Amino acid sequence: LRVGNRYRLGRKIGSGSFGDIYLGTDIAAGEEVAIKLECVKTKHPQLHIESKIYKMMQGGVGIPTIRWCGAEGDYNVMVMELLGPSLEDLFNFCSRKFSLKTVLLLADQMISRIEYIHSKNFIHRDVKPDNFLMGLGKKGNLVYIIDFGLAKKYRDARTHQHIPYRENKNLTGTARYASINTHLGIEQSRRDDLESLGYVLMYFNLGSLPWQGLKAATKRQKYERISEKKMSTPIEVLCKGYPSEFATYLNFCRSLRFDDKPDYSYLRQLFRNLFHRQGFSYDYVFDWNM
Ligand SMILES: Nc1ncnc2c1ncn2[C@@H]1O[C@H](COP(=O)(O)OP(=O)(O)O)[C@@H](O)[C@H]1O
Repeated sequence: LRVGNRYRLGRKIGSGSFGDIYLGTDIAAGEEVAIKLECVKTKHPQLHIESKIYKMMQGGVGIPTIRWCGAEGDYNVMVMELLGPSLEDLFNFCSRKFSLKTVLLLADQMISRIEYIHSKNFIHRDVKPDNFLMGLGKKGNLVYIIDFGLAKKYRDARTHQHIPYRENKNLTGTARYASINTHLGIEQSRRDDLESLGYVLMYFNLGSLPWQGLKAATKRQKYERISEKKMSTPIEVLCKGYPSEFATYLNFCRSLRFDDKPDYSYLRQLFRNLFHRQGFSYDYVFDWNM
């Protein structure tokens, strides 16, 4: 089962919004890798675009290394540093219950990953548990961020001139975690990644969100029902029963102006001071490590 003379494939290990991911062997390097394949018959080619964004992100903490991109047989190919399980996988393994300590350990790192992407001029646009993966081996305690398939530039690399406040008619990424600005058809900016992470954190605390599992016939009526339930659930109701920092977080992100540089440090501190007041330490002992 070959991809040229370069890689052998072992098995399929995931399928994201486009293409498929295989665990494979990098023959030259003698190491396992994650190989993403997009069929060259695609009339909506995305992999090359995603590969360039991953190239631009290289070097950051918790960004997987891109090994090789090209075309082999019937596929466009992107080969990446192989990572461990996703937070969605780990959360389901933990029966959808994380300890406050694990939620805060994860928050600290997730905020930094998002910050890093923003430092490189992009909005992620698909912040969700499936898009954060733990490292392998000695890097088992480091949270990585993946899926740059929806990532879009928000400022000029030279000047830092922010994109104009403008409409965006698509609900692009996952509706469960989308920002209210996004539901209102406004272009996503740095605030919106952070608000989405707020919903991810509350999802980790609750096991599910109140707008999750609403049935509808059209895919646009499902989005409309999520949008309504999200807009009708105040942050204070959503976060009832958990430390106030979760609400403060969400309120801070909803209060950001479109072009505001978020105070990521403040947001990490909110959760860090909570974490220390609870008597935890940043030892990277997660719930799945016990
Ligand atoms: N580098 C990787 N190592 C291990 N698993 C991965 C890796 N990249 C993706 N996966 C798995 O495949 C799923 C889909 O990946 P995808 O959304 O297409 O990621 P990307 O676009 O970054 O390749 C992910 O949720 C994850 O479980």
